[PDB]
Amino acid sequence: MTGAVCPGSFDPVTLGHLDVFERAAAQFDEVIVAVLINPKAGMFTVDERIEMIRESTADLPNLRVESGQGLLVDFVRERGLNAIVKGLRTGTDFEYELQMAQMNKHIAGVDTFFVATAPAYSFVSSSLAKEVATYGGDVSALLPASVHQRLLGKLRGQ
Amino acid sequence: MTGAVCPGSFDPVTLGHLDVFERAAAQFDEVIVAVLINPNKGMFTVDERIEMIRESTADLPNLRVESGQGLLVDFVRERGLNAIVKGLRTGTDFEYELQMAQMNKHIAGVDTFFVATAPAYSFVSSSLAKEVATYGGDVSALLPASVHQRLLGKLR
Amino acid sequence: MTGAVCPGSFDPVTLGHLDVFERAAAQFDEVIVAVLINPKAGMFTVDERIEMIRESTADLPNLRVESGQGLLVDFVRERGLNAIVKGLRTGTDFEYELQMAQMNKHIAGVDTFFVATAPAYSFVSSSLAKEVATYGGDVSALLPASVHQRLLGKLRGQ
Amino acid sequence: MTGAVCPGSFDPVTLGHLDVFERAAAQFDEVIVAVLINPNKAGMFTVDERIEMIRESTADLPNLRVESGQGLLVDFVRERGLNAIVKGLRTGTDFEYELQMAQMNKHIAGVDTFFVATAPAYSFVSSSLAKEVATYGGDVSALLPASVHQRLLGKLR
Amino acid sequence: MTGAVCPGSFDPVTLGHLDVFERAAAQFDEVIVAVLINPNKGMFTVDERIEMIRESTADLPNLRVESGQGLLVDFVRERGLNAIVKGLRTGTDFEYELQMAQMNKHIAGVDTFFVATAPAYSFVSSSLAKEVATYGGDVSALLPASVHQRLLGKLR
Amino acid sequence: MTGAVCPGSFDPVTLGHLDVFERAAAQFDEVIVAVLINPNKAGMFTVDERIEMIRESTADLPNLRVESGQGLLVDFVRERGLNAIVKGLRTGTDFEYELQMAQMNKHIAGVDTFFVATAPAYSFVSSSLAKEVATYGGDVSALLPASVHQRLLGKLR
Ligand SMILES: Cc1ccc2oc(=O)cc(O)c2c1
Ligand SMILES: Cc1ccc2oc(=O)cc(O)c2c1
Ligand SMILES: Cc1ccc2oc(=O)cc(O)c2c1
Ligand SMILES: Cc1ccc2oc(=O)cc(O)c2c1
Repeated sequence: MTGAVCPGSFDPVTLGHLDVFERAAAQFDEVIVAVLINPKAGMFTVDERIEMIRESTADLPNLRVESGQGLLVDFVRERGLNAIVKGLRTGTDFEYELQMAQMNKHIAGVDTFFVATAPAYSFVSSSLAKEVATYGGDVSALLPASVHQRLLGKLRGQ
Repeated sequence: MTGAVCPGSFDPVTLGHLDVFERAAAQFDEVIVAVLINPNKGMFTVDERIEMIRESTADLPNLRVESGQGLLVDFVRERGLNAIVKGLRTGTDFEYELQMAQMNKHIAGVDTFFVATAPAYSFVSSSLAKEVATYGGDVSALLPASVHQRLLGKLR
Repeated sequence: MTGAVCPGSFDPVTLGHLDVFERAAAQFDEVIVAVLINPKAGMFTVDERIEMIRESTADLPNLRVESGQGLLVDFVRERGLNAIVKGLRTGTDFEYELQMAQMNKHIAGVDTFFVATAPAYSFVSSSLAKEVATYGGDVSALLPASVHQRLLGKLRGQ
Repeated sequence: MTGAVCPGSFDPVTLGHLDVFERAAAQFDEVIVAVLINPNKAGMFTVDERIEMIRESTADLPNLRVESGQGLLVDFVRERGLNAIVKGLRTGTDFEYELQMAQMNKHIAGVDTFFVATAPAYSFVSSSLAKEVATYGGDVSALLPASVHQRLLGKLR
Repeated sequence: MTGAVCPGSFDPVTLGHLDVFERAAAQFDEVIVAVLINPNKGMFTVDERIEMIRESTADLPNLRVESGQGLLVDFVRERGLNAIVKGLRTGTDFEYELQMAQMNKHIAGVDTFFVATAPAYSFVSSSLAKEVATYGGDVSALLPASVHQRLLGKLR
Repeated sequence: MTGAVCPGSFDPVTLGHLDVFERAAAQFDEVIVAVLINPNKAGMFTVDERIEMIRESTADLPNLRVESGQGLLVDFVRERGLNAIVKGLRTGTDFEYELQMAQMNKHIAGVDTFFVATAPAYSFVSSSLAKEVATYGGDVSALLPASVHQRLLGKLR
């Protein structure tokens, strides 16, 4: 009965995120992707972000996607789990991630496992992908095909 | 007669800060905790922050608490000192602290000494403590008792 | 059927290592502690290192201890697994750990999950503990009680 | 026909930036300083002021020119027939963010990024920290070119 | 006429090194790869290392390969240049590279430009490649073809 | 009666070390430079040579003295009735290892460690890199005190 939670805002989900989802799903019996509700409203609504993740994780039967707000550790514990799996990329503020991990262990006994994303997906972030795409750069190799079309949709209607 | 200034916003003071204050007070004849007034906007007023620090440092007779505005090195030099003691924790932007230390030495001849807080208090920050408490997380092991009491009152 | 391998030389095992073992054992169905055979001979023989780990992990029923040499990924794969759990402490060469993790994923498809050890055990390493103990410093709070007595035994016979 | 672009907001240019400009000009046939403007956020100096301050402090570098732009840096670079960026490193540089941007810029446009550490003397100055210190009266005159220092004090007063 | 030196032991040259050589050769009129002779002890001789690099850089007409001993900045200045191009990868000790760059500028006026290797080649190093291959791991995607062939021969 | 210990192997002392000594002496009533010796590995200079080179370059600091030792630094500190260490930071410092040692030293002996960044001008010198550069003829004379430079060249020849 093992399980982990993969948290983020995923605005939008990238192949970097998907890589981490896949590895978590391969090593734990159950995975929950936790989508942050946090009113800065990004580019996509929470429902849009959930849909894009669900579309991209259809081949992962033991993964589900749910939104949450408030403490991540509450999200995790209320589902009977006590592990978080967090991806590392180029540009990750790792010191802040370590601070949060130690706090989350202290207040709720939740462990955090870090995994580095694949080199190919190591320089994409949701923010940098949006920025580049806004100015006409090609990020199609860095996002799930579906996500990519939706992004083009939000820009070419702004 | 030696001396150092321990600067910060302390909104609120944490056990991480207190550990650093204690070590400064043990190693310098005089310590001044400098509480930043930033009119560009916290949870506690400057007077409340000063009072919380005084409560937590009651056993440190050579330490005093004062508010300050503007350039830290002016605050330091105006009190006849030229040393700053700054704590390090998990999540400290140390490269930025180093930049500021080298700047502060250049513009005023003020030295900065860094000390790592104890491992037990190394992941608390004023910001993260407030964030956790807001959502009902228990940070009472990470703050002085009087601070935790006031924090609950501000949220309730 | 989940599982992970916790690698190291463990010369000797510390409470930092034990903390990581406990977390791995709490989140995976099966854990193997892999003790490196690598002729620099340390302070303890491989058998001594294994014994000290077994003594300290008696309350972890799903953990076992085995020695290995050669590629870690071969050790992992030959046991039907493809995950490593590695602890982080103060003084960990994380950049080198990241390099090895990406190489190990490339050559064998093995994932590496990193977890930070508890703040209390974050400044102990096998090397620093031996060094301090050699010169008469008290490291009793940083090592399993058994390990501590064995260490005193190897120094007070040198 | 070698060449590189040295990008930044230069609000204002510092001696740390000039050090990097000088090194780039010594090592590439032509250097273009790219003054990158966010049309949605004003800084302290206007684009013409920024360019004037850079020109005045680079008059001894005959193979360097200064131009403004916005949008993608790699478009600015490729439109001038170049494909190299030279970026300085200082104390407080977010190097991981720079690396992320360098890898992204290579991926989307094939443009290379070369990093060079600025001289130790100029390694703790940044435009933002210089402005902050000067705002409260601190002496930053040794860290900025003459073309900048009193213009800065003028803005603040 | 611009130019730079790309230094290393290259024991053996990797695709990480080659990526950096290619970028240097694209941006400078002349590039010299400087192969370190260290009489304090590798797997390949200097002649073998030079030959492996030449095979891998056959398409780069403005790049040449030479061995060198002693101070890198002397090697650079003796060839009428004053720039070094050094690659960064995962596991690079960048603080030490920065120290050496500042030293090299101080003692000889030589600039050092750093470039990150491509993500695909970012975790290979000569040392880790040899270590993995010794135990039968497949690093053929990380080395030039001719290099991988020789490596197998040295181990067998 | 404040005081601190400044530890190192000082083989040889550099201007980066002297900068730190000077700052410690300006901020503590007494400073002891601790020349820590490994009885199992000789360096370039003998302990008496190391101490002589430090004394000659610190003659203007009346509240500083120099002593050698071995074993645990915290024992050296506590035997002099002190409980503070002042350690310099430079480019290339393994800061994580220093932090590990500082936390261990607090744990086992209650001794505090204060870190200070050395001046930018002296931030890239280390004893080992100075020796390596000088070995192959590079000019390190601006990075070492006069008490050191020609003694170093003497050892190498
Ligand atoms: C409840 C919840 C869900 C997702 C989250 O994702 C994050 O990246 C950070 C959070 O604090 C978080 C919290
Ligand atoms: C005048 C004053 C007082 C306290 C401070 O505290 C800080 O953390 C940063 C400052 O610049 C500062 C300045
Ligand atoms: C086969 C084996 C076992 C344990 C190990 O432990 C390590 O820390 C590093 C290794 O490469 C390793 C390899
Ligand atoms: C003369 C020479 C040639 C190649 C080198 O390569 C290096 O990686 C470091 C050196 O100091 C060096 C020196």
